[PDB]
Amino acid sequence: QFPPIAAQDLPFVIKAGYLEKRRKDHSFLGFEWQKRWCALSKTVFYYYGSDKDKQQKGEFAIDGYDVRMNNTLRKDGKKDCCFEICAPDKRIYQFTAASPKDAEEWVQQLKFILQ
Repeated sequence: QFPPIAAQDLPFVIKAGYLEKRRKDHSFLGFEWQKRWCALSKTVFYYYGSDKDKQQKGEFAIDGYDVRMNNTLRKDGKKDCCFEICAPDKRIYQFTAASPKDAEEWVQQLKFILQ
């Protein structure tokens, strides 16, 4: 979780790439979907503006969370790229990747670690 680290300074990145991350709530001029540089650092999921920011917009431990494809999070044709990191008591994080294969790789990689 908390200490401000730089994207390029993160330890053991298991996977990283751009994703669109869904906004928390509803009044969002232009967009509910925002391009973020995301990285899995060990068991913490970090997300940034760009792959060279010196500070995360936020982060979260993946402890207790499950992860699945969810093709309801959009109405457009990009729905096939959508996945989420979710749990009954936790903040749900939702994303769209670049292609179904990429969403599946992210989910596959987050899962191989949820073991």
